[PDB]
Amino acid sequence: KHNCFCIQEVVSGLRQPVGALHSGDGSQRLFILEKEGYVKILTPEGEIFKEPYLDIHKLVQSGIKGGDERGLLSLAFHPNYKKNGKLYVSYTTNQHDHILRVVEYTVSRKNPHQVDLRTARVFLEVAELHRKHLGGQLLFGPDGFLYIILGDGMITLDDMEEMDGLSDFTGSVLRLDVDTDMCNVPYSIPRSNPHFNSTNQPPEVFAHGLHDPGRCAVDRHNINLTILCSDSNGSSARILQIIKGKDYESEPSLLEFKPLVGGFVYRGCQSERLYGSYVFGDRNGNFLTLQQSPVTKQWQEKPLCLGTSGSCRGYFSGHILGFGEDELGEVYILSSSKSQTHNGKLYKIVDPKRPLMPEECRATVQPAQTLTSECSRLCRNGYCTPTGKCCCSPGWEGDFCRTAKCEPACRHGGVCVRPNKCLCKKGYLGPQCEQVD
Ligand SMILES: O=S(=O)(O)OC[C@H]1O[C@@](COS(=O)(=O)O)(O[C@H]2O[C@H](COS(=O)(=O)O)[C@@H](OS(=O)(=O)O)[C@H](OS(=O)(=O)O)[C@H]2OS(=O)(=O)O)[C@@H](OS(=O)(=O)O)[C@@H]1OS(=O)(=O)O
Ligand SMILES: O=S(=O)(O)OC[C@H]1O[C@@](COS(=O)(=O)O)(O[C@H]2O[C@H](COS(=O)(=O)O)[C@@H](OS(=O)(=O)O)[C@H](OS(=O)(=O)O)[C@H]2OS(=O)(=O)O)[C@@H](OS(=O)(=O)O)[C@@H]1OS(=O)(=O)O
Ligand SMILES: [Ca+2]
Repeated sequence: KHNCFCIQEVVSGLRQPVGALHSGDGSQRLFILEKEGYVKILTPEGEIFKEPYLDIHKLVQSGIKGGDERGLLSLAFHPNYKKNGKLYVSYTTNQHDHILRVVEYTVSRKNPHQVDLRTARVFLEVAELHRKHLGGQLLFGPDGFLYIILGDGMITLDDMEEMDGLSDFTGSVLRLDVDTDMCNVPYSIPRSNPHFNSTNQPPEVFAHGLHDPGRCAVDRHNINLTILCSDSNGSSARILQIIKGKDYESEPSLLEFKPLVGGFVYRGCQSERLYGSYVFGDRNGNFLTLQQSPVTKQWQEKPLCLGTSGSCRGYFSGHILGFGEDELGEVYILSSSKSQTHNGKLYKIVDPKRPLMPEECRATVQPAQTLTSECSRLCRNGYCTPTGKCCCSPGWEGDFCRTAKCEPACRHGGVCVRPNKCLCKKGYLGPQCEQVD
């Protein structure tokens, strides 16, 4: 047993952590998601900032029982967050049982370590009848589009035919183009989408037929895009390769051998031998590798063992709640135990055959800077699209929505100050300064 990997505790004191990811800005911050509705920052020196990066625990409806999937579900940073400060979160909230929101946020202009809560911009609201099979994973592909993985919500045919106003998004991989200059809608539909300009099915839907998906593995590489998801109907533990336009109802898995939390594609630097592997794990820490045959394109699973090497250990506390990836590509376990309140932990996966810092893995921290995009500076009245288009609130216009509109116009030298509000010169009265005193 010389081929094993091992697990290194990085931080503890977390409250039900569900995942972790970086923001791609060079700062090597790791953002840890906590189920009740928090996002904490872990610095590359290993400190957790006191102030959460994002606190939406009052907006978030979370569940005390473990099988209750309600809470904060996923987070994705825009590929160009370093310049536009855009991020996307999915979470459950109250309004029949609850609503699954996908919302855009922008980091604050003054503080690169805190989101501006005022910049919430709702993209989707998906009705939910039950508290399982939710999904919620947000991710960006090499194409630059935003993918959204939704489970079936345990919604039956009778539930949907009877109750109108159910979203029809449940059970689907949605693909959005968030880089729009259009102001009438929060996102535009990619033309590559299979139901683009098609009245029969929602244009957002990229694929469907998902039931209870885990965290899906996303490969970056060099042809197109590969997304592998675990799914368990309810036992029925299958793994699916996501392709455009496919219906995965009664679809076999890539594997017959053999519930899984999810998986990841290792693109880190610390392990050479693991580079490019698809890895999936269950809640108890049993891990497997998926290898595709270049010849047949069939998939095969092999076990991946953990073993102790010094303080890099072959075991960890509690159950795996989620996975993480840092800006260097290394991967993490998020686990929690019952016990006290904050018994959640962040662990790193380590290849003990290799140094912790091989020469080629060195990378200089570029500390996070405040936004400098022209839009964020000057877009006073309205919101900025991820492209930098300043979208005016009603009653405003100009390149950055600085000039208010007055219809009819202010008279006698009056100034249009706010929408349809005229500041009159002394001696002139009325809503447009039209009456002479
Ligand atoms: O089936 S699983 O192995 O994936 O387990 C997940 C289910 O755990 C439940 C019910 O499990 S059961 O009692 O064994 O039928 O939650 C409650 O029980 C488990 C028992 O764990 S065990 O390893 O499956 O035996 C508790 O976990 S444990 O800490 O005792 O290991 C649950 O706590 S938790 O899942 O760790 O958060 C316990 O709930 S509670 O935290 O004590 O309140 C179901 O989850 S629950 O209903 O949300 O509590 C899960 O099954 S479900 O069908 O998805 O509901
Ligand atoms: O321990 S549980 O079996 O309760 O697992 C927790 C989830 O089970 C529900 C519904 O899930 S399901 O039945 O698997 O589809 O509760 C259901 O199970 C118990 C039976 O207890 S038992 O010992 O596990 O058999 C019922 O309680 S009882 O009245 O039979 O004593 C539940 O009734 S109720 O839903 O609480 O009203 C029964 O629901 S049902 O027969 O399917 O309608 C869920 O409980 S609930 O949602 O709180 O009502 C649990 O899922 S949860 O949504 O995460 O809470
Ligand atoms: Ca999930």
